[PDB]
Amino acid sequence: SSRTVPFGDHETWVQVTTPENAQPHALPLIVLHGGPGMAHNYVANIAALADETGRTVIHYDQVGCGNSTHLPDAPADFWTPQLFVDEFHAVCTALGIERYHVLGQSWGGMLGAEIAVRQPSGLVSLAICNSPASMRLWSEAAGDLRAQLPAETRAALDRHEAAGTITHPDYLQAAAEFYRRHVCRVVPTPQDFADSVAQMEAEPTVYHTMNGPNEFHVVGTLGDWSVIDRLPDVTAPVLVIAGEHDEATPKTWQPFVDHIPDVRSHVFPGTSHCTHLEKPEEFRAVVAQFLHQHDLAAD
Ligand SMILES: [Mg+2]
Repeated sequence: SSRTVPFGDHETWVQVTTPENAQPHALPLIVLHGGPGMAHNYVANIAALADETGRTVIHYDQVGCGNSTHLPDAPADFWTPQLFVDEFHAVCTALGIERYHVLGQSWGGMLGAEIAVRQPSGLVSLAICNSPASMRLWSEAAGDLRAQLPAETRAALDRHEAAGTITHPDYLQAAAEFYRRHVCRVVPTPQDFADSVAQMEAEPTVYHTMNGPNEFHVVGTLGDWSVIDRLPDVTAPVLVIAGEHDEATPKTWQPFVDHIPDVRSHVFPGTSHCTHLEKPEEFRAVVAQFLHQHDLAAD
């Protein structure tokens, strides 16, 4: 079931998946999508956790994308981590959720960290899935992964970027290969992922503004982003998930494991950025162990 909830003057669309056999003290899980502006669709399958673990799972579309209010006329400086933090708490309040687990994927994990560093009273645990701790590290990682590509594929990327011919078929092929190795290794791209991308391309305000149109580097308003100096303030337990071949390489998420006081990590072999799509059952099994551990602690 689904509805909109108020966030200021806007409407945030939420979806609630209830478990078939609700377990005692299994606290609700709020799933944060990435992009930004990608909508919930690509992380829809994480709702399987409701039946698998006996808890309620909540998805929503962050304001400005998907099924929520579109604001193409907002000034560019409207779109900030603080806005989405405020929205998050507005969703929890309207649904009457006091104590909760958060799982965020890509930008969703960045947003998860922004939520956590602020020490909200209701946060029981956070799962950061496939996320960098700074854009600086994210960019360094892109260069490292390009250095690891076959020489032919790297040459096409380097050569066409240098010339500006970034719609040449060689570049398009080489960029798609990078995507298939490091973003989503399932071919064809899962329809849930395609659906996120389609809605974003139809109305790309949030994604274009915050991430930007550049294939490999963030040139949008997130270009300078970092949460590293606030990570010592996280009081919630944190699980850091990444893929073996993730564009979120180990150096990108190292600050989370180095600076968050209560933290552990899990790296999935044979997966990349969209682990939840590439090995859905394995991904959810690891998440389920973490959620359960902290259900018990909260109780
Ligand atoms: Mg404008």
